[PDB]
Amino acid sequence: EFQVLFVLTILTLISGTIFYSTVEGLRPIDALYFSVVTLTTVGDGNFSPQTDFGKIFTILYIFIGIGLVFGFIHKLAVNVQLPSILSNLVP
Amino acid sequence: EFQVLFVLTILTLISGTIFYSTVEGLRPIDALYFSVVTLTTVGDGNFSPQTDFGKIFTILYIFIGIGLVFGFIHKLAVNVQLPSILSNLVP
Amino acid sequence: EFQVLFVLTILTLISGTIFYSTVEGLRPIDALYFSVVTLTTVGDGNFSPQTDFGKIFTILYIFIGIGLVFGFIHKLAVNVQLPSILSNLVP
Amino acid sequence: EFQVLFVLTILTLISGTIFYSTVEGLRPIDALYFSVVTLTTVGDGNFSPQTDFGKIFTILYIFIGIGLVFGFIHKLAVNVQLPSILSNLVP
Ligand SMILES: [Cs+]
Ligand code: NA
Ligand code: NA
Repeated sequence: EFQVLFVLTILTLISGTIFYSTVEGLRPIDALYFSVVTLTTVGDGNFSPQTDFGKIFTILYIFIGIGLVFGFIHKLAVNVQLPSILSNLVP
Repeated sequence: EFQVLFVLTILTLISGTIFYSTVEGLRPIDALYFSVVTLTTVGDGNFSPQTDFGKIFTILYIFIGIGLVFGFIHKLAVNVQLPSILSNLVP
Repeated sequence: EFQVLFVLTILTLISGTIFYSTVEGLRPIDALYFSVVTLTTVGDGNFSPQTDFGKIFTILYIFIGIGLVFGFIHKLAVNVQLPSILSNLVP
Repeated sequence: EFQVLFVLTILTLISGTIFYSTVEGLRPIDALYFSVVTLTTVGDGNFSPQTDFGKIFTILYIFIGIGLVFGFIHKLAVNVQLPSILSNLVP
């Protein structure tokens, strides 16, 4: 479950990294950063796609990727960190 | 369900696209982009409504549209992509 | 329920409107706009508090107000718009 | 529960405050502010990490910290403010 969500999240971010570095001309690290803050809804106060292709892709990217990213964040906290933390709580 | 949420989401975005292009003078694609990043809470680091009418509308738009947009994103991931993905998981 | 959440949300936004217009010197409408986009997590790409008092207040404001605002948005969509929409669905 | 989530949230914010003030050179209050708006997804329309180290850390920080911060916000509203409010509702 967590493994699959992990892989799915990685593939989604790779796609965004490739798209923004190609179409919007961002350095790969910047394309990855933008992809991450966009899908987690944090957003960036500096960059917004400048091309119409970038704007359309971003719209579709958000709708398709938000659900996945938060499902992963969910399991990552309830199925990976909760126990690890809740474990020590045990005297 | 997904069909209705889809239509409802589309109508909400059309309303925002018309409003921002008219009152804030944005190009239609930019008005649609702003509407999408606003209702998904991603936000935009470049544009913020410049008119008081735009500010008031945006406030009301957020409160009324956020619930709908995320309900659609929810079903879109749990009722449309989960199975499609979870399907292959089956050897 | 919805009435109480409505009132509670209104009071929270009034407090933010008063604070930002006073300490950060924003026009009341701008203070209200900032309060709304902050608590809904949309954010603003133009304004960020400039004073340390404003930064500290915003931090506390977010933690205390986010829960309330989304609880209201929740009921507003499930207890006020869902039925109104789901009603017509009935032939 | 709320106590543990409180402590965990505090430690996470301390780590972000130390990181951004050191690597990105922000004043401690600004580093804390950025950490808070990033993990709550509000975001900042003015600052974005300028270093690659800052960008990578932020990506990891978001994925690991978002789950915790919202779990705390959740309990803080349902286990700390709901009753306090719901109490008076009682004639
Ligand atoms: Cs945001
Ligand atoms: Na958000
Ligand atoms: Na934002």
